[PDB]
Amino acid sequence: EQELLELDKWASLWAWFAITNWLWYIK
Repeated sequence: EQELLELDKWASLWAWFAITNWLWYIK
């Protein structure tokens, strides 16, 4: 099994910060 201690579960978080796809809503 794999909980949130594996780098994979934490890897999606590093990608989260760069979620700058909501900035386009503000033209």
